[PDB]
Amino acid sequence: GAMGSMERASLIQKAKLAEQAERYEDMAAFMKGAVEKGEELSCEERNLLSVAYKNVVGGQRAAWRVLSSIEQKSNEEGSEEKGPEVREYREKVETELQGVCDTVLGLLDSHLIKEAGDAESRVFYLKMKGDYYRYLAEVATGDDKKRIIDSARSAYQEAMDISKKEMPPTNPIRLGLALNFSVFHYEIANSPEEAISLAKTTFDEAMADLHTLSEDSYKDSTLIMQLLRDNLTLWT
Amino acid sequence: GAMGSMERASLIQKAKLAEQAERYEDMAAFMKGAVEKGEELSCEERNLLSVAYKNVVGGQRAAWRVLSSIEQKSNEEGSEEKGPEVREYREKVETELQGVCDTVLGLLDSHLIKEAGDAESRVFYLKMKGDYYRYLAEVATGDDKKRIIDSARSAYQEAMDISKKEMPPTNPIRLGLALNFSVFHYEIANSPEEAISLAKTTFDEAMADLHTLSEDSYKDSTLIMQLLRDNLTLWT
Ligand SMILES: O=C(COc1ccccc1P(=O)(O)O)NCc1ccccc1
Ligand SMILES: O=C(COc1ccccc1P(=O)(O)O)NCc1ccccc1
Ligand SMILES: [Mg+2]
Ligand SMILES: [Mg+2]
Ligand SMILES: [Mg+2]
Ligand SMILES: [Mg+2]
Ligand SMILES: [Mg+2]
Ligand SMILES: [Mg+2]
Repeated sequence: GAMGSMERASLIQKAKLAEQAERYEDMAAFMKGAVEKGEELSCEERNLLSVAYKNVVGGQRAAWRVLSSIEQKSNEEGSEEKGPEVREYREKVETELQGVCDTVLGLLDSHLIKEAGDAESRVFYLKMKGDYYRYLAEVATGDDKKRIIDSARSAYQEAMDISKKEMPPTNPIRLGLALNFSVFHYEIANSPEEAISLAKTTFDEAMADLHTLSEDSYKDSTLIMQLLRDNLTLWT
Repeated sequence: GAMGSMERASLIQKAKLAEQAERYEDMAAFMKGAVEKGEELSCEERNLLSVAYKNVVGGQRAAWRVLSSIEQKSNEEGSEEKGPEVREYREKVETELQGVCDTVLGLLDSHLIKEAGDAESRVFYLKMKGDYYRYLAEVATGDDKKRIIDSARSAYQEAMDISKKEMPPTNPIRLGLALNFSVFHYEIANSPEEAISLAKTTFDEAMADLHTLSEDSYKDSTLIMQLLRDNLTLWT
């Protein structure tokens, strides 16, 4: 552990500085170090962890998509062969992406999830587990892919079950979970009808609970409701 | 050398793929490997080297500026102390930036510059040498800073002398060199009058040579002339 000699609070402070500097690889390493101190994470600290790795893996996913599309064009009728380079480099990026996902999943399994007893922390971590298996699924091929997809589905489902019992329908954690599980259904599981039904039921049940919220909470919830509606517009 | 086992042509191909994927750290490592094969670089290959390291160091400069400004606020009248973290992290980024600059300068010195006999390659490499000493100067403090500034000035000046003898006034390499040397004068050397005079003389002498150019070359030259005029507007 390269961050083993740095104070937990210093790691959190530096993660925040790295976010400001848009240094997301540094931010992720600092938050990994904070997690490995072994104490539970606060709401703010959980969000820092999520922001850091979402940005890192997002860059890798974008690059992998560019490279995979070049690779697929290179393996089409009428292409003159270029040799192994495109495949090799896509494999390099893919391997780096898988390693980031494995790192996050390792943090959740050792030992964030098992110590998370409150609904807000447990749903948050289980949503993350679903997300990073979903990113693994995006680059997986074969039976391989089926066990990874089922791991994503299981994590999302446990998170959904808890959120429906323990959180109101406008809770932003609950809404963001349903948003991402709906994307899983549409993009990974080949279940567009399940995706649309989940996004619609989630939107409608939040709409009916908005009257209970303050102005600030209303803004938080309607923001994510708009993302659900954007997807339904794209999907229907 | 981690790229010692990869073919030169494969390194160039992968640099181009990395550019497409906006993976500039990879692009720079691939081009470093290509340079270390020991053969001279073509015009296209020189541009790939420059693009890669400009993007890498640009990210570091942007982050260093964010962190240094936070550090300066933290050391002002009325700030409550936060401890060593801001300084430590700015120093980390600074050290990483200096290492990238040192790497580029090492490639130029071993042995790109000494083998560059044509005006287009020699001016290109000497401009690069001025640029990466200028980036070192931006974070340097003290006497330290004076020797680094003089190294930047010397490189830019040798490049200017060659470009004035060997290239027409609209040559994009010559124009980009004059642009960057003018920025050196304004931002590093505390010589705004020298900056303005150089940018104005460079613009006016290119304007008078535009009639000699094709439509495509006219577009290339006027693009950089606009950058010179943008700076003069900012500076006067
Ligand atoms: O189509 C997508 C999906 O985005 C969404 C949308 C809604 C919820 C979650 C995600 P997700 O957790 O990010 O998938 N693209 C995102 C992307 C892809 C490549 C690089 C960077 C970002
Ligand atoms: O003020 C500048 C100077 O830009 C110019 C302008 C004209 C010529 C060269 C440069 P330069 O070789 O890039 O300095 N900002 C650039 C920057 C700073 C931080 C991060 C990324 C980019
Ligand atoms: Mg301690
Ligand atoms: Mg693979
Ligand atoms: Mg249902
Ligand atoms: Mg060979
Ligand atoms: Mg220093
Ligand atoms: Mg003069």
